[PDB]
Amino acid sequence: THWFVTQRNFYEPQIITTDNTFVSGNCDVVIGIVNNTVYDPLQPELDS
Amino acid sequence: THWFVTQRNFYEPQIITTDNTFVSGNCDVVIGIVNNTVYDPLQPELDS
Ligand SMILES: *[C@@H]1O[C@H](CO)[C@@H](O[C@@H]2O[C@H](CO)[C@@H](O)[C@H](O)[C@H]2NC(C)=O)[C@H](O)[C@H]1NC(C)=O
Ligand SMILES: *[C@@H]1O[C@H](CO)[C@@H](O)[C@H](O)[C@H]1NC(C)=O
Repeated sequence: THWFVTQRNFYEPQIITTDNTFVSGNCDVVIGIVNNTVYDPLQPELDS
Repeated sequence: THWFVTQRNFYEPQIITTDNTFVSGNCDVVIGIVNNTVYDPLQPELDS
């Protein structure tokens, strides 16, 4: 029901964030890519 | 003409940032160092 990121060797999920991820290129390149709402921890801290 | 940071074993350049570089000391102690702009993502993000 919800996507997470975990270390490969012991199941301990976390929210998918721009601190837990990095970017290259665009979605039409990766074969088997998926849609997901990636948290940017700066946006609440700019708005509030 | 421009300076990039890239992974050692496959050329894939990135504009040099505070997310890709760490800091120590000052520019006098290093040998063969050069001047270039470091992109700080936070200045556009605060000013937006
Ligand atoms: C991820 O979401 C995007 C939209 O944000 C999907 O893009 C659609 O792709 C279909 C097939 O070509 C088009 O008919 C739609 O018009 C597109 N939507 C928009 C808003 O442009 C994309 O297909 C989704 N990918 C996955 C794997 O779910
Ligand atoms: C590299 O070697 C040249 C001599 O060929 C010297 O002039 C230059 O200052 C050296 N640069 C660094 C970073 O060591």
